[PDB]
Amino acid sequence: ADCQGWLYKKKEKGSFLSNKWKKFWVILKGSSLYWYSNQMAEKADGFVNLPDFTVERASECKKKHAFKISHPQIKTFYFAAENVQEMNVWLNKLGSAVIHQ
Repeated sequence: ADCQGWLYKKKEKGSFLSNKWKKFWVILKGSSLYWYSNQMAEKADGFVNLPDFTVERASECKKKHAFKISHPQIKTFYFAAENVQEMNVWLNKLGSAVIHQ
């Protein structure tokens, strides 16, 4: 794995003003991102292939330390870390993972 850690994920269609987000164990491997219910689950709850996604800070969310990943044919996802240091690692690693030949 290129990165792993706990992240909150905003419910689909949920208000930017809500702080009720579910916490997942998240793994980045190459250009794919996976979210699991906990650290022992064999099968993830979801995944996305990152080529051509954009990655940005999301200060429009009330939840602190939030960021946005988006693609026009797939989906827009909002995640948040517990603190700025962890957020910065994710921004570092995801920005590399969306680039391709």
